[PDB]
Amino acid sequence: GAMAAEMDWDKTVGAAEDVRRIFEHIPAILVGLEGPDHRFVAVNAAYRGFSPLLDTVGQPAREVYPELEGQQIYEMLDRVYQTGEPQSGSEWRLQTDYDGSGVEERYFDFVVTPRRRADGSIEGVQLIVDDVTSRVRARQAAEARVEELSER
Amino acid sequence: GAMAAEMDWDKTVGAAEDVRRIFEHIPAILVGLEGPDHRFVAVNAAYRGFSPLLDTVGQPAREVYPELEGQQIYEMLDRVYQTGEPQSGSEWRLQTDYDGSGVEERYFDFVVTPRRRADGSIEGVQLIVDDVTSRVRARQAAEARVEELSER
Ligand SMILES: CCCCCCCCCCCCCCCC(=O)O
Ligand SMILES: CCCCCCCCCCCCCCCC(=O)O
Repeated sequence: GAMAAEMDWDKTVGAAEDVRRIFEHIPAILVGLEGPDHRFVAVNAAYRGFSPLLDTVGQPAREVYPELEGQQIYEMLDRVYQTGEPQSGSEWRLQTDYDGSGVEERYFDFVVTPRRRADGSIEGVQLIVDDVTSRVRARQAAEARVEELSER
Repeated sequence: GAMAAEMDWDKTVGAAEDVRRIFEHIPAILVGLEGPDHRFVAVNAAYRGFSPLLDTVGQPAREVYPELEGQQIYEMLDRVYQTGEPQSGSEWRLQTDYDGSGVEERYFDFVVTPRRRADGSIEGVQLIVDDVTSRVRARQAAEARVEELSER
């Protein structure tokens, strides 16, 4: 059959206002960024609940979490934006100020992909993030316990 | 300070067209459902790629995956929609036809939450889903391997 005509977004994805309300309430940290400076363009309630430091969308990510410039993150995002090669991480240990209580260590699982405009050029990136800090800490505590029982 | 006025969605979440584009391309299976019949209202490329059986949004989920009526799923969704109590699952083993190749077993991690309208009443639910079938099968194969090495 002939190649499919342009996507009918309303039918295939959902109406824009509905999709925004659902995105806002998806029970996972979701983030969309745009342009070569990785400006926040979409963030949901989960994101803002875990990291309430972001005011309105629009800022380059580096201005919100500058310490991550020492931890490969913006170099990584650049690569995705430039080459289109997606990336993921399992339990990446990162240190920055997430909620205004001070710099701290958190662990993250994530997947990041590029986003293309109609002509095929990359306009930004988006990610799912899982804050696994408490789960890593629980695993560590459980290991400490079995270590202690086995030693005594 | 006074209570905050109504959310400025454009500034807090993102512009509706932008947010829909980002939702569509989030590297995770995302699904929003509306009303007491759990009608699909938002689905992304990841969802449609893993389960290409859905045509346009709008159908009750039960019509697409009817077998799951034998596997607690619609009773679970009803509970979330009725009571507002969110639910999650780790490696739930479910059998239905996901891609038109026939009924098969898949394993899922998920989180499902309700979605409220302005007056506080629940208008639907939404979920993140992680298809963990291949990871469960890999774990099983690795266990079978250590079992066999230890037995010989
Ligand atoms: C924030 C820049 C995007 C880079 C994505 C790499 C994955 C690490 C996520 C760290 C960003 C801040 C974490 C936000 C939510 C949280 O602390 O759980
Ligand atoms: C399909 C709507 C019901 C949602 C209820 C529980 C979510 C876990 C079960 C997901 C079943 C559909 C899976 C589609 C994507 C895939 O097969 O990876």
